[PDB]
Amino acid sequence: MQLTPTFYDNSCPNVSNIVRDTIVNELRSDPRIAASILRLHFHDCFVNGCDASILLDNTTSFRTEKDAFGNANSARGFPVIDRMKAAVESACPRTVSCADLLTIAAQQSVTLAGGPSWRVPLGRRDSLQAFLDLANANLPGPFFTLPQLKDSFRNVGLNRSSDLVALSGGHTFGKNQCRFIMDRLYNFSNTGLPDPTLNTTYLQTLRGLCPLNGNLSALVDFDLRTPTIFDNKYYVNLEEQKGLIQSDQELFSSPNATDTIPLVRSFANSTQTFFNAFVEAMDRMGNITPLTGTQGQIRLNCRVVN
Ligand code: HEM
Ligand SMILES: [Ca+2]
Ligand SMILES: [Ca+2]
Ligand code: NA
Repeated sequence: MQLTPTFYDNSCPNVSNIVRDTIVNELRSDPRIAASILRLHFHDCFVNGCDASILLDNTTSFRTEKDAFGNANSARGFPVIDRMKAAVESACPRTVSCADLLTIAAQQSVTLAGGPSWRVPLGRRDSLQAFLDLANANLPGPFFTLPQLKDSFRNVGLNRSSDLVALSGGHTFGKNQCRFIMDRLYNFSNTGLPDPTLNTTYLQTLRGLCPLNGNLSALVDFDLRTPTIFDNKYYVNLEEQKGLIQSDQELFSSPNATDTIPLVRSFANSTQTFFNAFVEAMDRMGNITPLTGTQGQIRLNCRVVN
């Protein structure tokens, strides 16, 4: 069954409004939540598709994806998704899947942070199991080279360099732990030197935030220009060698970036160009192997199978 933006227009017409209200409320006390929620949807979609598999907690028969290398001590916002799910369940019982709830939450998060506004396709259903090993295999790492990032996106069904460059724009907001940039700052690829693709002035700033032998869990902003605003500044940073993690800077600096460089420039040059590409890529990501029709179920509690 094809996903459609009007899937809940009769069964739960105010689902998007309930989701939005939940996020607006949470943002007051946790300014990072819109970033966190967008990342949860990306981590959902990259592992068996956008089927809310990531929201499932551990069971004696399958491990939770929350213990994946890319999720443990990193992924967050789970209780906020529970809160919006409970509110939607109250408004429209057994109607909205957690997979769709999370997709709407990610879009509303992006809009609330100043990004584009659009209606996501809906009709996804919820998985009957979680996929820890697949999450370890499929979530890309910040130390990935550009060919590895491309392989990771293609592996899940996003073949286009625009998919990779536009979705990496999620790093226009949110936080990253020092842990993931220590090599870049002090010993990159066993070279014993910082990553030469990191702007030297920014290198100093980052070394001050993440000293050697310092708190690896300290958080740094992905976007030094507008840390919490969803905008195209992320690409302007890359052009100046100011991408935070290796995978960010690789889009502009890798020897394999002949195809991504023009996209980075185009998105730095025009907010509209970036926003259009982001919506298009988000919807392609949101279309990865959904369960639809009668497949899977509308989960009542996102943490457990019905
Ligand atoms: C291209 C490959 C990508 C890699 C290697 C990557 C890597 C990471 C890493 C290392 C973190 C920091 C985790 C932490 O410190 O706990 C992070 C955070 C984040 N990622 Fe990415 N990411 C990628 C793609 C994406 C995509 C496709 C999106 C969404 C469209 C996304 C959205 C975010 C956001 C918004 C955050 C901040 C989350 C928060 O502050 O809670 N990332 N990512
Ligand atoms: Ca999933
Ligand atoms: Ca920004
Ligand atoms: Na597709």
